[PDB]
Amino acid sequence: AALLPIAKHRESLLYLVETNPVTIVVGQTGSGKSTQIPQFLEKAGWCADGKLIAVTQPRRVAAVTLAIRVAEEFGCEVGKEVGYSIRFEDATSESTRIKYMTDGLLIREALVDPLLSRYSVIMIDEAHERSISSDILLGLLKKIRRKRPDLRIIISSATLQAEDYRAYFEKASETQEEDSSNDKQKESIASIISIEGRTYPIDILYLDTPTEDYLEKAISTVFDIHTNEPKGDILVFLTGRDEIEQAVQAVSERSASLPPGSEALLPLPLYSGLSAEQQMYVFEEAPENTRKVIFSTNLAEASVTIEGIVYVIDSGFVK
RNA sequence: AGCUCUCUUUGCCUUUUGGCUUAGAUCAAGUGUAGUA
Repeated sequence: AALLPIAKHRESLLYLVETNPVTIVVGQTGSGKSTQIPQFLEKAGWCADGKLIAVTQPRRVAAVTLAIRVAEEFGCEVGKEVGYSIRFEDATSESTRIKYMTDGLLIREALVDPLLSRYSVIMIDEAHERSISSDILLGLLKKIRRKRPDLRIIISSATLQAEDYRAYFEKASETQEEDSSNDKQKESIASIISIEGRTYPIDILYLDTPTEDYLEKAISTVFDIHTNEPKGDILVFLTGRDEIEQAVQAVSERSASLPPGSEALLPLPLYSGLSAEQQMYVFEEAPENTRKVIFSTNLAEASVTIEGIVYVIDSGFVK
């Protein structure tokens, strides 16, 4: 946990969240923002007054997995110190301080608490995913922050459009223009803090011509990169369930015709409505003299992180 | 060198195709999905 770049800038983000009303953090998923920032604010002592910290997530399985991960890292049980709430599932308690909430459920709790007086800082992680409820939380937190400046707001930005986020925090309102008569300096209500990540160098390869049928060149790319390059788990991002079904059937039929004595290929699908067995098959690592070829839809992006993956083929289409 | 029973081979066909014409004429077919939880 100490090797994450979020630990090196912990004092800077603590200062910016204690001083500025809103601070926008820029960093990609995997640098430890969502895993350590609630831990950093808890260790700073933002829950000593019985006040809570909340993390507003767009995805549900991602919320559950990050809840159990941070509960394991913190050494605490789920729901008694670090808890979560997804739709019709509220693992929370009075002693719980760190909250991983569905943003839609914080709409439904904004039907309960008007000023959000039960929470100290509200943060929107991976805000460029841009759910509807995240944006309407942004609007209502802007209104409440005009109404109550005591609470704090953190926004996690993937890239430069945080500046546009920054734009959303200079145009506050129009009633303040009547009171804008003094020559005081415009205080930095919104600030930006840099926490980078760490990724290995990745080679990008394109095509000289536009592809004809991305399924057939996807599987032919899979078999060519299996034959040529050394061991590494091949992953492809396809679009929809019938496409992954056709891909796994095609790679199974071609692996039936592969010459013996080489590395075998294990076809694996990744969907949203998977059962426990094949999902665990994807999660468990490749056997001896076997290379996993995993065809995935939009789960391996941010929702569920799979490890030991070297190759990735982009179909260029998302539903 | 018989008579019974058993088995094999030979014989047997024993439920063993009951008219006609322009082969009498004509003959494609419901739907199969599933970014995200």
